Amino acid sequence: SPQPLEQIKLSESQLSGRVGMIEMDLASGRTLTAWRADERFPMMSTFKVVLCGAVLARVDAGDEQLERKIHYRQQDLVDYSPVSEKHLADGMTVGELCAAAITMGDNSAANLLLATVGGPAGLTAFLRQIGDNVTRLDRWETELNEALPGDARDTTTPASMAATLRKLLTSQRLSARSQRQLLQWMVDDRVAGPLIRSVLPAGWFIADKTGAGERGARGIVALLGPNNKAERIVVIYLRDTPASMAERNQQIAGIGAALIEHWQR
Ligand SMILES: OC[C@H]1O[C@H](O[C@H]2[C@H](O)[C@@H](O)[C@H](OCCCCCCC3CCCCC3)O[C@@H]2CO)[C@H](O)[C@@H](O)[C@@H]1O
Ligand SMILES: *C(=O)/C=C\N[C@@H](C(=O)O)[C@](C)(Cn1ccnn1)[SH](=O)=O
Repeated sequence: SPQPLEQIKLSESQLSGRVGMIEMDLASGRTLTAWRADERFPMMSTFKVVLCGAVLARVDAGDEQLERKIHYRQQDLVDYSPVSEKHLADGMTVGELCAAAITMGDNSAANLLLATVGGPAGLTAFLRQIGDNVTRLDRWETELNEALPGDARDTTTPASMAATLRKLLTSQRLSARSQRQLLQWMVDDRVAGPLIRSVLPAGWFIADKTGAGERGARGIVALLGPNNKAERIVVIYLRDTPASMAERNQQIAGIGAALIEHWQR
């Protein structure tokens, strides 16, 4: 494979869409690769990691418990709720909801959690409170995945998202236990995690949260690194491409391949 930046470019050429990407050292925040890092991209499902970071902040403050069981109704369900639809009789704990939202892509679980943090406005306020002055959530699932051209709603920038994820996972804004919990949820992704490992060379660590939207919107926020260590944060977003899901998946994987083949930078 070619150099990371050259592959990113090749991907835009092949997809006819915009690619946004940041490769950052998790421990220090050193930015290695940055492409359209300050441009807006729909967060799609990747917003759920930030969402649960806000939930954990409430837990740390004593205003929430991961054990707290929430009982909801069928009318509360939205499109795609593989886990939540199975618990209309017994409910789900806040912690279970975060696991379902992040590891299983459960949309209703996400909306329930979003309500606990003050909705889209509440999560955005949380982002502002941790120093992210760019990322914004405006809608709920599943409308937040609309990805209309030129629409600033429900967007982030590669640079903002990488910085925010790093803050949540390592800046000690969240308690030690909470940082560990957020990390384990990403490690436990059941949607793309297993597939990625199946194609990663031996020795490479992966933790992630992926997302998809309309007009070819696609994205992934991940932790990657050799020697089984979460060495770097890698954020990749795609938008405005008419390509098949398969090809969009292939292009993102291709960027990953370039990073893997040219890691020491
Ligand atoms: O010399 C480097 C490596 O080259 C290949 O590894 C290939 C692998 O066979 C392929 O499956 C993967 O595609 C990428 C697989 C992962 C896709 C998702 C990666 C994510 C990570 C998080 C951010 C977005 C990308 O590329 C690598 C690098 O060429 C060899 O098979 C392996 O023996 C060797 O160690
Ligand atoms: C967030 O994850 C956005 C989309 N996820 C879908 C996808 O990746 O294509 C899923 C198939 C879940 N979804 C309507 C989302 N109808 N199913 S999954 O792979 O997360």
